[PDB]
Amino acid sequence: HMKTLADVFREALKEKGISSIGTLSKRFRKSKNKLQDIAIEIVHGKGAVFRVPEKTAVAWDLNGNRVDGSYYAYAPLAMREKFEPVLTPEELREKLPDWPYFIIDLYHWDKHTQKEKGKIALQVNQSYGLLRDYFTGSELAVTWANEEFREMFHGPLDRITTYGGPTSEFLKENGINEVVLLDPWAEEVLSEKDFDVKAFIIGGIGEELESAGIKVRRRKIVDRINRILGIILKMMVEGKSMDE
Repeated sequence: HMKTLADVFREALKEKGISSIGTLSKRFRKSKNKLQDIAIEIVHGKGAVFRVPEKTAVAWDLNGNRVDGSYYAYAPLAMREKFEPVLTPEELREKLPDWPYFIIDLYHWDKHTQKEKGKIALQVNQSYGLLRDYFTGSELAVTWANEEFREMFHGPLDRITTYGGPTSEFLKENGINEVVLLDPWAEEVLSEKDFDVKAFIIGGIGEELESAGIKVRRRKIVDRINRILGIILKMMVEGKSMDE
């Protein structure tokens, strides 16, 4: 039921009458979802879709299938002054739906060993990788972000949401008064009825939030932060039951 970035990008292209798109930067070789990867570059301001004077050597239709070349192609903004812009970073941003935040809370960080800190940092990087395959990647939010985590984290800090303060203040800054807290000892299993909530806390407390005025839905999954997230995204986006 929930749209992906590629769905939003496809519908934006279809709305403008564009049936296939090529690329001028060779940075998309070995790509599972071409439209998702193109949309990611655009939504982060790296380039746009342009009309080009000559047909590309190859293109992909709106289903991602390789077709003959197109008169429309992605290019970086470093090649902007030449061609007609057709789908800009600004146009695509305005069509994004209000996707939920996925929060990794880093209070308790200084309580882990150095090996466990490394495992956490890797899992947060893998969680960003998942979210940039479905949404923009900016839905990943790390609260209580410290410099040690930033040194250990090897992903793009400019694309994930990082917050120096507590989870409750991050939520209040963003007008979120109700969250799902992934808890393995919760009595209620996560279900489709929980997918209207605007934030999911997937890593890292519940009492802390509730004393701060946040409604907390304790929900369990039937482990690694990125595994948890991947299960949630398959439920929300692909409509799959938890058995997947």
